[PDB]
Amino acid sequence: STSQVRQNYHQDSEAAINRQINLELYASYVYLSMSYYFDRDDVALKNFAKYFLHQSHEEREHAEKLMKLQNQRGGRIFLQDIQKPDCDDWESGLNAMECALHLEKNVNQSLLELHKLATDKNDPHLCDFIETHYLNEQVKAIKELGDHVTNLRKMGAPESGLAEYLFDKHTLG
Amino acid sequence: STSQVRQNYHQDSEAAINRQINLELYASYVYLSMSYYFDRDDVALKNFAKYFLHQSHEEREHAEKLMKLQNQRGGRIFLQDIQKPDCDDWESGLNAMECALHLEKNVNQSLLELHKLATDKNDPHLCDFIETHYLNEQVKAIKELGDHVTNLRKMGAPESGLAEYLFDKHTLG
Amino acid sequence: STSQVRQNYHQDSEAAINRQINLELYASYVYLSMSYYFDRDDVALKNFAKYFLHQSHEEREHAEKLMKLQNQRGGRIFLQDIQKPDCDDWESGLNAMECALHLEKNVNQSLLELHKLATDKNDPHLCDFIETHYLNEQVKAIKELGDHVTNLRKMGAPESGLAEYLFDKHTLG
Amino acid sequence: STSQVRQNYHQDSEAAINRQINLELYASYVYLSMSYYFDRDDVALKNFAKYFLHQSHEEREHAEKLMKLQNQRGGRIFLQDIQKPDCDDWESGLNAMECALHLEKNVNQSLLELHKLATDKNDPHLCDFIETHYLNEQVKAIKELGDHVTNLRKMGAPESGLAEYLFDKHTLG
Amino acid sequence: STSQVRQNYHQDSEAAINRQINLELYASYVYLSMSYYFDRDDVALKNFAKYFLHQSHEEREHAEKLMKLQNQRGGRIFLQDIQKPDCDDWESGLNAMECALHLEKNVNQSLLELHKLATDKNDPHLCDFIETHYLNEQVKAIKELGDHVTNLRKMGAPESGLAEYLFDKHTLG
Amino acid sequence: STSQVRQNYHQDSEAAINRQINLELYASYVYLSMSYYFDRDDVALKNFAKYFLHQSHEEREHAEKLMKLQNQRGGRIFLQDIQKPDCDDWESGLNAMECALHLEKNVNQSLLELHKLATDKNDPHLCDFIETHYLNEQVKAIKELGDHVTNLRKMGAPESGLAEYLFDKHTLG
Ligand SMILES: [Mg+2]
Ligand SMILES: [Mg+2]
Ligand code: NA
Ligand code: NA
Ligand code: NA
Ligand code: NA
Ligand code: NA
Ligand code: NA
Repeated sequence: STSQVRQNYHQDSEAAINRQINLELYASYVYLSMSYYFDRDDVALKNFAKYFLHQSHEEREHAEKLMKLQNQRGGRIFLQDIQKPDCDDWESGLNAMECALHLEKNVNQSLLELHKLATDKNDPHLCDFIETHYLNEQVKAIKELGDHVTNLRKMGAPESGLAEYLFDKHTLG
Repeated sequence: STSQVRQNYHQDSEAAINRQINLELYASYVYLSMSYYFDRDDVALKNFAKYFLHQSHEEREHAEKLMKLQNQRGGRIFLQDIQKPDCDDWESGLNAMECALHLEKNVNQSLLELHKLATDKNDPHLCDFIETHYLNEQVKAIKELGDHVTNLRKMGAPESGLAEYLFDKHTLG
Repeated sequence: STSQVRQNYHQDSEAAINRQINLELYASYVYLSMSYYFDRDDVALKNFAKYFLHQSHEEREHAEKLMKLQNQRGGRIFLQDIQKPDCDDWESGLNAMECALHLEKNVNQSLLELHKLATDKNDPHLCDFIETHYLNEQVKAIKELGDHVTNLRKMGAPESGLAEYLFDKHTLG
Repeated sequence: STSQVRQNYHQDSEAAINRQINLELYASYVYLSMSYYFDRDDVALKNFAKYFLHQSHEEREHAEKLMKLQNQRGGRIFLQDIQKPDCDDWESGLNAMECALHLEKNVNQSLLELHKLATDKNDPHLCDFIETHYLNEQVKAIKELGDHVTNLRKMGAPESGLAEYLFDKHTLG
Repeated sequence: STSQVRQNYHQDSEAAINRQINLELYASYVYLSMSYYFDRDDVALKNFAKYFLHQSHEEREHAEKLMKLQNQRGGRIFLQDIQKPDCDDWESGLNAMECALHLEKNVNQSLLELHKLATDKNDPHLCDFIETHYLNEQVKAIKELGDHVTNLRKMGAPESGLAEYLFDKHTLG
Repeated sequence: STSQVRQNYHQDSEAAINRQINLELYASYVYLSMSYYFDRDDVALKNFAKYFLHQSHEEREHAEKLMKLQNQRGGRIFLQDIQKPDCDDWESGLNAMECALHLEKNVNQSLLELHKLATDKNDPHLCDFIETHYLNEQVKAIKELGDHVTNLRKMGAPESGLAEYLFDKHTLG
């Protein structure tokens, strides 16, 4: 039953990787929803839409890299349903950025727990995989989203549609 | 409540588009599963894996184009859960190709029903959208998959692992 | 007696590095033997030979990088005899690939023990050296060898000399 | 009070980063002093001066990267006075190189303690930041300085002004 | 005791140069603090940050040129502690620009006193050094900062976060 | 049992080739030891290290060419243990060069005996292989090492660390 390549790869780590794959696919779907919200004719913030579509594709890439990891270690991928995002209508550029920040922090928390598990199972390859490919990416993403939220708020979002317009132009464009 | 851009776009068409979006996202996820099945160390068919990953990304592109359509017409996207694929283990190159063929034919059937609905609602824009972007693509995909299945079977798949090996090299590589 | 550069470098880590150097040199020599086995006129698999010669040189590079590490930390290299490989005749492409897989897993196990020792001695530089330069390399090498073994077996190696011939051409060539 | 981006970043780590920033700025200032010592008309070792000025600028870069880290994690930078270096007159090329070696080892010790703290607080992002950007840099710097000191001593520094002259020309030039 | 190169270089001028070196290093450190204030996630004015970092590096260059002068004339550099800046939190883009203006005017006043001293000691080389490299630079810097402050105030800084946002984009970007 | 390609290739020649392969691998390992001796922080002669590493790789190439010969003639390679070098610490640039000279002369003596054996067995292919690829190489290597030893001695090695320093720079650099 054991893969010929498997070495020092605990069942708990394999299961946690499968959960992280699902979470990354979920994040990609959340960002897809946000993108096309901003593509609505009654929202019409093209650069918000582009920003979130880029994030969606990046999240898909993260999921695929985890799947590649799983196969590299000799674990077996078990996919689950990708739940629909919590919202259909993201209300505003600022609200979407705040939800993105919350999402990225949740993903980061899951990654930190994954690292803790790897450490407990003395899986240095897994630990360094997470460190190299995920944790700094997450820190950067959180910092960027926080900067965006700060700017929107200082500009007067979401009540100032001019605020969101100019942010779309000058920051995201 | 009605979008300022909406014109000659029936509620039934909007709902059918939302269903097609979900179906395309589902197909993308199926192909993703197949790709990483072939990436397993105990399967190890790199070009099968590449082929199905390409298909996965293409299906995502199809879904996004439908979302763009929905917004263009002034309908509203409502996302649903993306169900996990029917299999974790796709058994063989031939079996995966046959399942892909079945999937593509199901997608085609859904597209044909969408066209029929558009026609019944006298929505020529929608009809020609489907015709231009989807129906021929589907016909081509089905023909290609049928050709692949035919070749694998004639070569002796799935019992001839040499068969699948050489198909991976010479057709998909 | 203590090197002017030495800092946070335990005697046990220094000794373990010397053992790893010997192991890497041993692996290089094993791969050299395999390469020239496939260079025999009665075996005559040029691409197997090339593959294993490449691996031999890579293993030498790994050993030299460990020697460089040893000097960087202010430890002292102590070389030992390089034992001859366990076989003169590697029997088949498949058998050689399986022995290579076993060898790479043994090297990986030694690296994991080295990492555990470094961690126990709170030597983060050493830990990250191992993580960055060795562990992922090992995981990749094991995955690649497992893929090769899987393909050869599915093709019908080692009884199908046609199998090995075509693998030599299409995978290793 | 808590930054919107802050996650898994302990107050003790934040304080330790602020201390490391100060230490890096101090090291930059030490190297600046050494550089301009060698720029004196009665010392006149241009390549020593260039070497230490380069080191000064590199140390400033290290400090700024730590400040960037601090902001990325949502900690707050608190700057302190930069103490003047211990010497105005560095006596000789050899003496300056030895003091540089001592300084680099002190910086390394502080980094190791920072890593230990990060580990104790289960801050893998911080650990890997230190590992990736600082620890190997330090090991290299210490090895290089030790090599320089060894060469100067073997050449006959500091009594052989010819020794320092030729080292300036051939190693540092 | 007297340097072989020293000619027409009064002890008072040497001491005043040492004081100016310290002041330039202090200004560099002030600008560094301001830069990383604007790098905070809750401030998030990237172009303010870049502007002040550039100023910090320029101030370092000014200090190093004074050190070079000191050695050229045969004076001896005596470094002092670099005091921490007066603020940790610079409150706003406008407030930081006003503090920068005040700082630059203080530096200018010190330079003017240095010139007066040089003149009194009949040190035309020193006078022209100051004139050529420092005084016009200061005048320009003060004029630029005054222009910035004027614009921010007219735009509605610091209460209009939109004001600072657009200034960051259009003037400093 | 006899290889299909074997012609005019005596068992004694085959055995002597296997011994020469081992000797070449041994020489490679000796040079590797010397290289990393000079890489020590307390020796720190980078160009000595580079010179000996180059020699190590060249010796490995010689061994591989002999293995290729063995297979070309239809003999069978039998590898033996590679003994560790006689020294861990090579004491000085001059001492290492003298040991290298002794080693190269021993290798040359073995080659001359190999040629004599080939001649006695009327194996002109083997004789000319040795002549073309090995004997002149050896003569050159011995002459070069003798020149190096002569220069070091005249310069005052090994007591003059300046001597070795300048030789490292000007001859080996
Ligand atoms: Mg074929
Ligand atoms: Mg790491
Ligand atoms: Na992600
Ligand atoms: Na499709
Ligand atoms: Na290795
Ligand atoms: Na540093
Ligand atoms: Na200045
Ligand atoms: Na040789």
